[PDB]
Amino acid sequence: SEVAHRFKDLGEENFKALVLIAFAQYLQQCPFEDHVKLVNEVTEFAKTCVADESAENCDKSLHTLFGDKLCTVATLCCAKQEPERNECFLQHKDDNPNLPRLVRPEVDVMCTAFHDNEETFLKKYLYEIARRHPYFYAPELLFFAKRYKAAFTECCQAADKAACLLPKLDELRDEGKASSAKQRLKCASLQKFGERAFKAWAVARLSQRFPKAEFAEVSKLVTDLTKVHTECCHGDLLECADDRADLAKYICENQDSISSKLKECCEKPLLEKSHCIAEVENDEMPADLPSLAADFVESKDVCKNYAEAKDVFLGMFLYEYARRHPDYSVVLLLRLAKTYETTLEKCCAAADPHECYAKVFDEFKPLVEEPQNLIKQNCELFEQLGEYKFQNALLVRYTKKVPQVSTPTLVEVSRNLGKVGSKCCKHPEAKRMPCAEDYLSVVLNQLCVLHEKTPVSDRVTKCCTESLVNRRPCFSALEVDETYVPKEFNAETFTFHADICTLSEKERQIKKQTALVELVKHKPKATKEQLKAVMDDFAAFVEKCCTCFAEEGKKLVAAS
Ligand SMILES: CN(C)c1cccc2c(S(=O)(=O)N[C@@H](CC(N)=O)C(=O)O)cccc12
Ligand SMILES: CN(C)c1cccc2c(S(=O)(=O)N[C@@H](CC(N)=O)C(=O)O)cccc12
Repeated sequence: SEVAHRFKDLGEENFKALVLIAFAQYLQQCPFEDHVKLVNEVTEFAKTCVADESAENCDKSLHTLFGDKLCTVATLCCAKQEPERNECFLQHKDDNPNLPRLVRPEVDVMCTAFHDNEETFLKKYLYEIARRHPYFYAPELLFFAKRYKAAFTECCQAADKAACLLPKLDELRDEGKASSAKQRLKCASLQKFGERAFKAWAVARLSQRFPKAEFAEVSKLVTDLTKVHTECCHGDLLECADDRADLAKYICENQDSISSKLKECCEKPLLEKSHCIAEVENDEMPADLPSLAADFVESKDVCKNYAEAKDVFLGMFLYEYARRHPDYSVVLLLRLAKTYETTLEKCCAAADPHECYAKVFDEFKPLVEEPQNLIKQNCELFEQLGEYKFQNALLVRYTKKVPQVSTPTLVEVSRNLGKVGSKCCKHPEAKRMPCAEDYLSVVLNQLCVLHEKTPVSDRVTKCCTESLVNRRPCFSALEVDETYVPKEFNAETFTFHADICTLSEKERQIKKQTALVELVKHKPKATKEQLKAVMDDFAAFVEKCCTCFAEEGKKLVAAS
């Protein structure tokens, strides 16, 4: 009995939480009550299987049981069976659920509702998040919940609760988005490009993290990490949590053979331990490391070793180059790896292989400099413009690259792209590239998945599917869509006045930024000067007006 199996391993508290998340991720539009009803009904069944491990259906698989339970309400896929039935659900998860934005009541209410029923208060939290982030790494969602519970347990019992709660809540809201985004990239990678692509990502990443680890150790880590993520992303949340639990147990036992930063991590509670390992900083780089050119360029057995086991061999190259380059982004390491593999592939067939692949590190020169130069440039501009203006610049730049993309998606992505400047430009040259390049992959993957829903730009499709590690370069190369035909003006498409006033400060920029997009979709060929000009005026119509809706706005459309 697979269910009984897992119920024991995870206990009841987690089992309940994990199944609530799975449901809230498969049927994101269903009310809280229904999921609650199904979790309990499901939980009871689990309890009876613990006893008689042969009580009617305790033999069935998790999918079967979860499927049948959801179909008792999903009729608000179910026509299919076991394999097809599950895949169906997976293809219908929605990255952009049009749910009502969540609004936070007065601190007073939250505290009362928390104190009264704590288990309910926390379940609805997990519920709200899971439905909005159908791919959130389940195991980490429990860490946020515990961290969420601590916020209230401490603040609701203090002088100025609000001053205590709000900040801590903000911090969580953000980090949750970051976490959700990182996770979305791992799943996309697994689902769209295959496990080979995720493994490569892992080797490079863990190699940078655990420089001291021997190649076969990392490989061991990579293989399990892959299973964990493969399972969470496919919805096998219980087995994900389990395997994720083992992996942490393992990593802590074998500490010394891995990294010397895993100390602080391995002496705390499961959840906290897991989160700690996953985010552990890189380990100090080994003292005496032979130059790479030794076994990978100069040696004359390259093609032989490549022929025998291209996988392991290339795998080794990645590990070696990565372990000593924590100043490189994972994506740059995968590009280099791809360039090396391509070189051997051709060189090895040639007459004198050695002569052909002897200058491979000169092929790397351009690949390493491109990111550095791009980053150096963009942080300069950033420091000169500030976050807001910098976001505006990217808004214009991106709308010109892919005009078809919907305004809400352009606004969301450009704003996130701007945040990369705030998060990374502060770090020193040394840590900029991992920060920047890896962050840009997460944000451009957001654009790619939101776009995969309703595709309107072949230039976006091509950059998103041609290659995973080259997405950023593909997008950066785009300039302005020359075949794009401008759009006509639509009165209501630039609509507002006073209702925008009650709106927060940020809610206002997101209003001027939305207009800016619309404007460029109208005047593609316009210039940085013009827009920057017509922009200022936009503020005016906000202060003046704040019926001027129609009046002050008429003097706006005219001048526009
Ligand atoms: C604790 N065990 C089980 C782990 C779980 C999830 C990710 C882990 C990672 S990781 O490198 O994938 N860490 C991820 C973050 C994450 N939460 O997945 C990253 O830096 O992109 C390394 C080592 C252990 C991990
Ligand atoms: C760290 N920060 C400042 C950035 C460095 C390099 C590229 C960045 C990009 S990007 O990948 O879109 N790169 C830009 C390059 C340019 N401005 O000419 C683009 O394609 O429009 C977006 C946001 C921040 C970036």
